Amino acid sequence: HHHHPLESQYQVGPLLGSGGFGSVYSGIRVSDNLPVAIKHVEKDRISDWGELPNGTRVPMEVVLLKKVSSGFSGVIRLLDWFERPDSFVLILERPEPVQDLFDFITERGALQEELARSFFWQVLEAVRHCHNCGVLHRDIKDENILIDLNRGELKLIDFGSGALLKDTVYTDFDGTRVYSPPEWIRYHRYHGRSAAVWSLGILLYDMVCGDIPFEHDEEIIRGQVFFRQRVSSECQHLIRWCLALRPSDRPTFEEIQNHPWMQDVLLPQETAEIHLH
Ligand SMILES: CC(=O)Nc1cccc(Oc2cc([C@@H]3CCCNC3)nc(-c3ccncc3)n2)c1
Repeated sequence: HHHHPLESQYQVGPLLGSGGFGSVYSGIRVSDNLPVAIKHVEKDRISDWGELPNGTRVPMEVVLLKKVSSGFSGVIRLLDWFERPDSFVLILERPEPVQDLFDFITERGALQEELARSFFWQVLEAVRHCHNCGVLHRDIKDENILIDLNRGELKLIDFGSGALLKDTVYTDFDGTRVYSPPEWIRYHRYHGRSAAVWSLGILLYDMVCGDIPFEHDEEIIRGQVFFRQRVSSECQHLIRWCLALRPSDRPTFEEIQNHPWMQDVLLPQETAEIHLH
């Protein structure tokens, strides 16, 4: 299982990590001690720009976060942003305590199906929210999911590879290759929802098997799934449906949520009491 006036209103804490997303720090909003994450993105590493209603030039990541950050959801909310000479600074919600799903799987190995069902359900609700707001994440994977360990609530992070949702073909991609569908590998072409569903099949396999099913382009294109762990027939059926080679053979979000494997989900709080506390 491998990886693939600002200084006034916030007290900066430790660096949490850095990589293609930039540098993320632990912070606290001085006005009310709200835990926050403070994300720095270098201007010359932004390939994707957009504009807000009022029409200032910002990272697409900021456009997409604002579109999804209205109301409650399983998406980490953008509280504020700042422009500096050579960077943007994003202020994000930070649950406490928290663990990314990749780290959680490193520690626990393959998840019990009840727990994978609860997590997968919450991810589907979060992704529906994004699509309903006109946003395609395009990098759904365990590294981009945070677990609120007290509340059993999952949160989607890192909209740095995302785009506005459209009904026409995408011919650009900068998300994670091993979660990218066969139509991307073979043709550099995909549609948003069906590519999202493929990534969800990779994620669900990852949860119940403790690693992703495919490492190489050849395995993605062949689309034969081998189960390395004991997984129920119903769970294998859903995974193999999400991982249909032809995009139009993949389930819709409604078909995933109506699948027999997805019935009788735990509530997040019961999830945390049984599995996390
Ligand atoms: C990219 C983005 O938007 N990040 C984000 C957004 C909001 C909150 C956030 O808070 C985090 C993130 C992580 C890492 C950060 C790097 C990616 N992987 C998860 N770890 C912990 C943590 C703190 C203290 N103890 C354990 C764990 N908190 C990170």
